[PDB]
Amino acid sequence: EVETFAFQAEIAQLMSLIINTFYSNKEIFLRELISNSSDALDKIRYESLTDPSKLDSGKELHINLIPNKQDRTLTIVDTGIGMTKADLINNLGTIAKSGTKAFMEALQAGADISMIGQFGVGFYSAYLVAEKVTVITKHNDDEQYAWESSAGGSFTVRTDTGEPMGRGTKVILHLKEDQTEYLEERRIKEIVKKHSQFIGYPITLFVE
Amino acid sequence: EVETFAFQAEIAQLMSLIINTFYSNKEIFLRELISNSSDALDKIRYESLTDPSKLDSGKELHINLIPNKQDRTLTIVDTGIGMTKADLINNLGTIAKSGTKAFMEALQAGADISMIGQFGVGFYSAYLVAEKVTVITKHNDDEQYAWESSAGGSFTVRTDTGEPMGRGTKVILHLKEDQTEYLEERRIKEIVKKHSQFIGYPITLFVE
Ligand SMILES: Cc1ccccc1-n1c(-c2cc(C(=O)N(C)Cc3cccs3)c(O)cc2O)n[nH]c1=O
Ligand SMILES: Cc1ccccc1-n1c(-c2cc(C(=O)N(C)Cc3cccs3)c(O)cc2O)n[nH]c1=O
Repeated sequence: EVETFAFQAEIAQLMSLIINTFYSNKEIFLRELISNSSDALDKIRYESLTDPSKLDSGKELHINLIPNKQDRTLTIVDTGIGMTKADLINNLGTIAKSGTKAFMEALQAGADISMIGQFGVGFYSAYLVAEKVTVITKHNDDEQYAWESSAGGSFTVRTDTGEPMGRGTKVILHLKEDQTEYLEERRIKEIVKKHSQFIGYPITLFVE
Repeated sequence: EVETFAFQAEIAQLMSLIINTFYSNKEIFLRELISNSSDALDKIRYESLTDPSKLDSGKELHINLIPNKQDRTLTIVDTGIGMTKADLINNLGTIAKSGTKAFMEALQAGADISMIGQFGVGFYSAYLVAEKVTVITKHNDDEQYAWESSAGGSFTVRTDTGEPMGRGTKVILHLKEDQTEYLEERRIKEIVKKHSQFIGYPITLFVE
């Protein structure tokens, strides 16, 4: 059923830093998620060159941004390579530890939170706007998994008995009460135009 | 022996654009090569988590910058994942085609050559400073290969009968006559400090 894991100490520390530090420029989270989606789309596109059977789970390579004012969620959907259970746990992860240490060191040296992506830990910027993050993922070599964290030093991983998604990753941002601007059409459009204008995949902003 | 290949039409076009366009800010090439080295180092570091036998070919994860005023070359050495023969040909490549089209489209829309890396074709910025590029590569699943191009619409690939390198990629920039500043200690140091200050691997600048 539901497995509960402790984040590595440095990741828990980074997450607390992101939740507690005063930082108004919260919009940067979106560029980080779109960039990770783009990297996962590049990964499946690269593997499909030698083995074309990897596109059987889905041909379309895109990113959908889905605001839901009722549920107070902003969903980032991609049809990238997706993640295995091993990737959900082992990845972010030991690889994150190095980047986390270097980013926190840089912050003491006068650096800004907007430079988080340069340390491979850009995803954690989601906690600038979200009280909880749910990640639904599907990789060709594994089943559909659900990862979840409200930070607090832990995360959960469970098999997803929900609706199948073929292949890719869905990031569901359960927004904080005072961060509902990231559900507005004009606001999302402005951020995408400013930070994600040169992404090599269609980005569709859904409307309600 | 030596196999000669034609670049895809769009890549040949991009390379001619890089060689012929007037653009003074040529130093950007170094950030692009260091960034690709860093990505290949991340790749071997990630694969070594599940399979630790991948580090048998080399434990140290670093980048060396080697200027040679006699040969008029600047060498960028990394101990990253390296490339197979298939990667040297098939990669840069079909994946490059999309990024090339998007980058040339962006340039017409008022964009700058410094944004090349955002389209996954950053390596081609080497031709801002180099008349010829030699690439020596070693991946765990293949033999040692040598890739070479003076642009002009073609490249060569041959098995490398030279000195083995264990694992990684070596980029040898045969600099243009008027681009010898990229061999100076103070100049390389300045560029590394300005553009590559937050790379998560040691960068060693060799001296002569
Ligand atoms: C692993 C990764 C790192 C860097 C770029 C891409 C990937 N990546 C992804 C992917 C990851 C993230 C991401 O960072 N999430 C969800 C945070 C996580 C929580 C728990 C585990 S990871 C994302 O926002 C969208 C994505 O498409 N799919 N496949 C793949 O390789
Ligand atoms: C393929 C790639 C793309 C993006 C980042 C890393 C890689 N990469 C590399 C690698 C590539 C380049 C590079 O771009 N070169 C040499 C141009 C080329 C000419 C002919 C073929 S590629 C480099 O400067 C250093 C590197 O360590 N090794 N392993 C791996 O995956």
